[PDB]
Amino acid sequence: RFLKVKNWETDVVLTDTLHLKSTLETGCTEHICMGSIMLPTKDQLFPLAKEFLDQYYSSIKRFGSKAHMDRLEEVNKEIESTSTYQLKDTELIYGAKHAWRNASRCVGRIQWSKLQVFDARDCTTAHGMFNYICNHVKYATNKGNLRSAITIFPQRTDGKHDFRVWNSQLIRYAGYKQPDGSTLGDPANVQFTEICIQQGWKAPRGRFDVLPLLLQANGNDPELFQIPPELVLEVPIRHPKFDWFKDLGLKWYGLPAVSNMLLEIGGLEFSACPFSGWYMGTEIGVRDYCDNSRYNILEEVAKKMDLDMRKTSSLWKDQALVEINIAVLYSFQSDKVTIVDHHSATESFIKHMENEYRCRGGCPADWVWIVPPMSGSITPVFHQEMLNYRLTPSFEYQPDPWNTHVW
Amino acid sequence: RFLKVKNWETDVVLTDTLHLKSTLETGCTEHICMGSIMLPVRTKDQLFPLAKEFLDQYYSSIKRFGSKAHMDRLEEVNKEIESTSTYQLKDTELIYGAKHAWRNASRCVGRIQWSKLQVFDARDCTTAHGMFNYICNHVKYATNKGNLRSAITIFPQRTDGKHDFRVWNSQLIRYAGYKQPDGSTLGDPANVQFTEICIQQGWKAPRGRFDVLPLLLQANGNDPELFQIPPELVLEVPIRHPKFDWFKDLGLKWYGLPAVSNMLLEIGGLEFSACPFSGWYMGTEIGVRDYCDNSRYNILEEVAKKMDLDMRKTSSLWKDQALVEINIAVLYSFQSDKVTIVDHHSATESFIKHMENEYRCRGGCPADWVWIVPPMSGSITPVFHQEMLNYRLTPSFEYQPDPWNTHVWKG
Ligand code: HEM
Ligand code: HEM
Ligand SMILES: Clc1cccc(CCCNCCc2ccnc(-n3ccnc3)n2)c1
Ligand SMILES: Clc1cccc(CCCNCCc2ccnc(-n3ccnc3)n2)c1
Ligand SMILES: C[C@H](O)[C@H](O)[C@H]1CNc2nc(N)[nH]c(=O)c2N1
Ligand SMILES: C[C@H](O)[C@H](O)[C@H]1CNc2nc(N)[nH]c(=O)c2N1
Ligand SMILES: [Zn+2]
Repeated sequence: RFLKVKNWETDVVLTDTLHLKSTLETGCTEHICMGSIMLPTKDQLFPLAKEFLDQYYSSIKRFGSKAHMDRLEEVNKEIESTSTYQLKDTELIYGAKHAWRNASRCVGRIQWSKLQVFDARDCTTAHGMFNYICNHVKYATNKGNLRSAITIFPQRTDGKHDFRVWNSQLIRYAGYKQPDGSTLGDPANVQFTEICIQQGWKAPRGRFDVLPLLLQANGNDPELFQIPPELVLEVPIRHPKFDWFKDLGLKWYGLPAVSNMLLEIGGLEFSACPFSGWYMGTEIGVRDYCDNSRYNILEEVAKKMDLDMRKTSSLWKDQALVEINIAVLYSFQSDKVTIVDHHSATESFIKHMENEYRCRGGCPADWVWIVPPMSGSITPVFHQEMLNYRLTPSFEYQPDPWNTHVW
Repeated sequence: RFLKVKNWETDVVLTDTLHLKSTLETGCTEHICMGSIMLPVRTKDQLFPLAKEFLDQYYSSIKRFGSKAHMDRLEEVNKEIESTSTYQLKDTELIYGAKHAWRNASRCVGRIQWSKLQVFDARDCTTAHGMFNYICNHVKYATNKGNLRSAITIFPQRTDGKHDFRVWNSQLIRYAGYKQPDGSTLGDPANVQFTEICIQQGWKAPRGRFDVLPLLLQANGNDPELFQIPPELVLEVPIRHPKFDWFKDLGLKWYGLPAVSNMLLEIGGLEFSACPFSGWYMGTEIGVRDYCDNSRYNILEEVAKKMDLDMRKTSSLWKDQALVEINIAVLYSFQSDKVTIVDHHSATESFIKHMENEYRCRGGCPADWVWIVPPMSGSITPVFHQEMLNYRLTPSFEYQPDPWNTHVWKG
């Protein structure tokens, strides 16, 4: 019940007590582990609020104080009256920072307390949502010197008036299925690229077409909006060794911004809460570029490197993979856009783990996601045992809006 | 209940029913997942149900469930248990048992091969010298001049736990490790403690970088004894790189036979604490873990130096770059010398097919994603994209404490 996690490269043992505050369920049982599975009322509300406010007030060293008790009563009064309640700006910022802190799949959490929270709860329309998003995009990009940020639209009321950003990321490339049977652009977005067109988008059918924003306010039908190109910073991908690499016509966007997730704070649900940080190199080079169901460019690059692709045992796929990722990091660094390599990031995460064990008694972490999709065992986190569990406040997944939207 | 796993690269969805037959525990709960934790004497009371459950499986597999042969055997085992407090497995049951424990090894990527396992019955063994003889025959059969064959040798089961057979080596063939006075390590750092024991037990160490450890064998609860595996039985491969001619000059070699000797085989409640088994290597075992782990030979630096890599910033990915070449050299060398080896693409791809087959014919395939995914180039192998369920079936291979911590020394 007081658990220990061992790093097998350094012999460091940390003790975990934080897990004994976990409330939500993992998907696992004593008989079966689901660690690699991607997704395993008024009375409901107040204990949730209470748990949150207790944490908040303990974090500011006024646990059980006047203000604490006062606030507890105040919220309690509001819930009974209004069937919900509103967070104070202080609570909102704290909630959001702690949702990031608790996100067991994010490797970048050492930065957690340096989050810029944009309070967009006064927003009422999609145009409004568009304005708030552009401001977020411009602020976070910061001419290439990325700053972490989140923008928080109004909380769910009766699930009929939900704010949603339909895009999965604020900035993604389009996906077109060809008569050819092949697929142009990003295949992860083929369906989303479709719905953009069904609602009205004038697709230019290219390889790297920046998708439009598709914003839903107050439960209404969603609306399309083109992000000003001058706000979308992009990096052309070249290789500091292969002059031919540029001829591949590869580029990527600099701002990684998750927009499809649900932020839960003290029982309240924020269904539109786009957040952004900066890329770990492998996210683009390994996953976006090399996944079979994505841009899948390994064959092209290997062909261009003139490798023996006759045999898996030549490790040509591995060879190309490295070069590509060298290029990605190179291109971002040369255009002065923030990016972190998988070595630096994981190293920082181990440090963050030590801090969290020390100042908080633990750090929930999902090894399957923290370990980079290349060179796993030459990063420190490979040899680091982790305990995975769900704390609140949290970022949760939520259904794609098209499957739910009452048109 | 039915459970679904999804491959996100192919959208193939599989349904697991097999997990219902799982009794042992995972270490996880509804509130915590211990999926990355490496490591989260038995009365007649608990033994016969275990025996029944095993024999029931056995008889089902041979399509004789409920037969007279089946019922008579259950009867025989029950009577033998209460009379003698234990029981003996038939040769057929032992073979079936050993294969199925490999089959259920959720951390093993090579299980497509599970049904082709040479089982050597060493239950008539009584002494360490007898253990050495058996182990030699294993090494020679499995090696087969480089055309490797999977094999397991099974020494007598545990009785009261005071008479255990144990192989003290973690692997039948491994290299010595020596801590120097200056704090550096010569040879394999993972074998420092074990090398020290051997030296203490009387081993005369050449003190080199690749000294094949002697065998330290414990029979019937007695103190362990040292034996040197005949060198001519130890197949080794010099590591060279197909383009880099300076690579040979690193002075690297490895052995061809990968053989786990410190695990415990459970079959029908019986405990076989000495059960060394061998397969063949997936390249990354040597190339990535053996050579490049910081706590192992750790050759990434010297290799990268000689590659003239920009080692000044980690964002040059010099480490990743060296890692690949080293793994290229390992596979190259083994194939050149015609010793069996498999690359991680080939091996993971076969495992996906094996897994799909197991769901269709068996209703499941327990699998530990944290272990199954190779330690380099994870997402360009198909297992990375494969959802897996992990649970514990018997028969099984289990960890057991190192015998130097538990042994009661005679003297
Ligand atoms: C600032 C530098 C950051 C870095 C280097 C970073 C890194 C990562 C990486 C590599 C992933 C894996 C994504 C994938 O493979 O799909 C991830 C996921 C995640 N990150 Fe971050 N992140 C950063 C900032 C943030 C911020 C600002 C937030 C929220 C405030 C956040 C919350 C999350 C969450 C909730 C996930 C899980 C996403 C999912 O489950 O699909 N991260 N992060
Ligand atoms: C024939 C080719 C085989 C291949 C390519 C293979 C592959 C692997 C690999 C890569 C591992 C991970 C080892 C590590 O990273 O520490 C492993 C683990 C394991 N294998 Fe195999 N294996 C083979 C044969 C066998 C055989 C014959 C058996 C048993 C009869 C077996 C049983 C196991 C077990 C029990 C583990 C877990 C080891 C542990 O937890 O330390 N494998 N296998
Ligand atoms: Cl459950 C499940 C099943 C299929 C696909 C999936 C997508 C996971 C994508 N995760 C978001 C990736 C992403 C993209 C841009 N930026 C970030 N990002 C930014 C800061 N932190 C993370 N993260 C989930
Ligand atoms: Cl639980 C835990 C914690 C720290 C170290 C540890 C040792 C893992 C060793 N795994 C076996 C490695 C190995 C070596 C040679 N051969 C094989 N092998 C042969 C057939 N299948 C696997 N496997 C366990
Ligand atoms: C099946 C498996 O759970 C799936 O492929 C996971 C593996 N680990 C991951 N890790 C990260 N960081 N991102 C991912 O999308 C995934 N996908
Ligand atoms: C802490 C972590 O679980 C540990 O380092 C695991 C990770 N995955 C592994 N996978 C394999 N094949 N072998 C290992 O030793 C490990 N080590
Ligand atoms: Zn689990």
